[PDB]
Amino acid sequence: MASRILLNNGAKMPILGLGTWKSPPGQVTEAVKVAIDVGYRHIDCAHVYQNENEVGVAIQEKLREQVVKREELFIVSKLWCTYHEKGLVKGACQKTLSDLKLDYLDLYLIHWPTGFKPGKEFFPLDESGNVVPSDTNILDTWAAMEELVDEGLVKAIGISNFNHLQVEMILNKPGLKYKPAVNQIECHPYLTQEKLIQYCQSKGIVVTAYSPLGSPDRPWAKPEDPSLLEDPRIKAIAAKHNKTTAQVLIRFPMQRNLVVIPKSVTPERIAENFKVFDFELSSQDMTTLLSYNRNWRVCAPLSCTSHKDYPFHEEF
Ligand SMILES: NC(=O)c1ccc[n+]([C@@H]2O[C@H](COP(=O)([O-])OP(=O)(O)OC[C@H]3O[C@@H](n4cnc5c(N)ncnc54)[C@H](OP(=O)(O)O)[C@@H]3O)[C@@H](O)[C@H]2O)c1
Ligand SMILES: NC(=O)[C@@H]1C[C@]2(NC(=O)NC2=O)c2cc(F)ccc2O1
Ligand SMILES: [Cl-]
Repeated sequence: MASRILLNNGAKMPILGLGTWKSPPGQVTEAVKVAIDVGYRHIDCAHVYQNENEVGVAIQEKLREQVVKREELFIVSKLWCTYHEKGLVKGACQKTLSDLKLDYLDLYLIHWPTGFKPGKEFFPLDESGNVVPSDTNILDTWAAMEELVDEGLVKAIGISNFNHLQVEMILNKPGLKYKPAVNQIECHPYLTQEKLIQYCQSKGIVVTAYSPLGSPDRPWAKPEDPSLLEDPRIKAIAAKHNKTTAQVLIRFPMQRNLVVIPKSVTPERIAENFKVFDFELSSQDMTTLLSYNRNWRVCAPLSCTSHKDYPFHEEF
């Protein structure tokens, strides 16, 4: 396996990065420091996570320390839904850059296809709990993203949580200047995404798998929910390979030509999750893991399900 995948902007992206959603601000600086020390070169960030300043402290220290060069890092962040307004995109990007202590991002993603009313609240609601949309056409948001490339703020742009008709709309945008480099979507053995991934790869868009361990720390977890990490069938595949179940869950998307971004704030697990470049799942193992699909989707925000661009009503 190569450690990096070539994007349609000509840059190479590490196929393993560190996720940072839910990483507490008093733990994420150490987590990212440890991650860089143990070989991670890709960090997945977002303004909505409320921890970019602390991620940035870690990145900056490792750069200052000359543990790594900036060109060796691949830092990803995202444009939140309340900033889809072509006069807010640049400022949102710049705030992320300032917090991360960077002068460019390697990749900046539209976090969701759904624009929300601008303001202080990340999920502005009406009195019945429905998110308040913005009217901004996503094609217009895409044009705003393209400007960020042309201004030097970001090396690549992409999308997240876009369904295939939404990807297609971007690809069919009149006057499209830059194709999306990446679509970042939920993907794991219970939500295998075969249809959406084949579509994206056919267009040359790299897919990043989020929540690859099934997000056991998701705030809405229930004790009765499915558990990838506890699935005896996955544990058996892991045992056959002398690996952990997490290592199998990370290697799985890698062998589908995906990028994968497991989150941890536990130093031992950070180091564990990186030890996935020295074994191979067989094709039979891969097909077996794929067979576990159930369309079990953990990120599906109820408040957004009436938004006209909500992505998950479409089959894929
Ligand atoms: N684009 C989007 O809309 C979107 C949505 C969701 C996620 N994401 C991105 O994808 C990242 C990963 O997804 P996620 O955070 O939802 O969940 P995840 O990576 O599937 O799971 C994280 C959980 O697994 C635990 N864990 C990590 N390694 C483990 C191991 N070796 N053994 C046992 N447990 C382990 C972590 O615990 P500890 O931290 O306590 O070690 C944490 O509770 C996010 O952090 C974010 O960067 C993006
Ligand atoms: N419910 C959902 O699906 C999303 C998931 C999500 N996680 C993530 O990384 N991107 C998201 O948008 C998230 C993150 C937040 F900081 C706050 C809410 C939130 O909800
Ligand atoms: Cl964001």
